[PDB]
Amino acid sequence: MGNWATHVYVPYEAKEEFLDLLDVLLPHAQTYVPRLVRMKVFHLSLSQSVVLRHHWILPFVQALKARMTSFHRFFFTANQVKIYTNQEKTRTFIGLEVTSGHAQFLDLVSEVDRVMEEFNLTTFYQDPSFHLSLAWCVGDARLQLEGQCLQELQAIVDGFEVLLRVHTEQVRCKSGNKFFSMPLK
Ligand SMILES: O=c1ccn([C@@H]2O[C@H](COP(=O)(O)O)[C@@H](O)[C@H]2O)c(=O)[nH]1
Ligand SMILES: [Cl-]
Repeated sequence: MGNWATHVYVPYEAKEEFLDLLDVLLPHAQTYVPRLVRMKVFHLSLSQSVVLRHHWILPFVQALKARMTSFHRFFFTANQVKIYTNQEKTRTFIGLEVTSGHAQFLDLVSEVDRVMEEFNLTTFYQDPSFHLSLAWCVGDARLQLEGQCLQELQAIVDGFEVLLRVHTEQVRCKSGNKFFSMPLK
């Protein structure tokens, strides 16, 4: 039956224009940290990765659908490069932090958090920072990526919509190997 890894997020469309930007940005970051790996799919988290008993997957998804489908779509900006780690500092990420639209993400998280509480699951991180992860590596590479590298990554981005005005259209829940989609209003 089992308990399934469950995660709620906004998917981010990997358009050619965005992937072409990564074609310039990520090799530059790899001159500092070659073992960075490009993300294959792109998302902005709305929940922690939690564990949910199997028989509650479908009811959890339906609860999310009910809430999300009355939530209005919005625009956001994600053009600020940031280095961050996972909680245990065994992985490092290069991401794009949301500026404009952060408050609307907080409102989405409020709704997701209520579903988490309904199913006795962990609510979102205190002091959250919404971001689109672009690449990751094992270990804590903050010392190598922050400073000169980060300034040059920011310069590449500043030199490039795609990032300025992204429209949220859907919310998705991954549970184990299952992916459940829903439209915003
Ligand atoms: O507000 C946040 C957002 C993300 N993370 C960390 O950043 C990792 C990568 O985030 P994501 O881009 O997968 O959401 C997460 O798994 C989590 O460890 C936080 O600590 N706080
Ligand atoms: Cl390396």
